[PDB]
Amino acid sequence: GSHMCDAFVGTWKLVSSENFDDYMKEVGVGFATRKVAGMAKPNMIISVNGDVITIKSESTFKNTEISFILGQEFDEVTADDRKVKSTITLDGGVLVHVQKWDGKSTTIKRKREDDKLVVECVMKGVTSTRVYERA
Ligand SMILES: O=C(Nc1ccc(Cl)cc1C(F)(F)F)NC1(C(=O)O)CCCC1
Repeated sequence: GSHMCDAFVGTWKLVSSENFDDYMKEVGVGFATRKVAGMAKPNMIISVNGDVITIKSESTFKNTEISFILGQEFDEVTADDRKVKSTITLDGGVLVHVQKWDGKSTTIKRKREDDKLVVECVMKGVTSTRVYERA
């Protein structure tokens, strides 16, 4: 029957972005990569098979895919090519994704808010909000 992650499953398209350039700066992304990545209107496809959650992010810039089990650390290569150690957990009904590399850490939270899937990206002082709607 039902599971807490059911509300995230689906195909989602980016419909707004706030402070993403400043967040990518903080994470270490170069000028050319930020300008190009900033144009992207990614889709995000979330699916579940048993305990394995798969998230694809796809755009003209790059396609990425992660598959994971809640709470189990995994190796991820991000869109900007950081090789990170990632752990995704559910905090109530919020998917909390922590990426660690070179002694730095960034937290990405995915939540449902009305008909949207809201993505909050935090690195040190720096917060970006990316809003997706069903495709
Ligand atoms: O890969 C993503 N973003 C991104 C894009 C391009 C570059 Cl160069 C760097 C990144 C980041 F820094 F997030 F890895 N995914 C998100 C998005 O909304 O677009 C942001 C976090 C989870 C969804």
